[PDB]
Amino acid sequence: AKVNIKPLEDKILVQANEAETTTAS
Repeated sequence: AKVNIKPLEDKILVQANEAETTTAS
């Protein structure tokens, strides 16, 4: 699931997010 499903993509993204995830949370 999300886990193995882009586990880093959520760790390398959150970065460009600042802590959000994708957009304004």
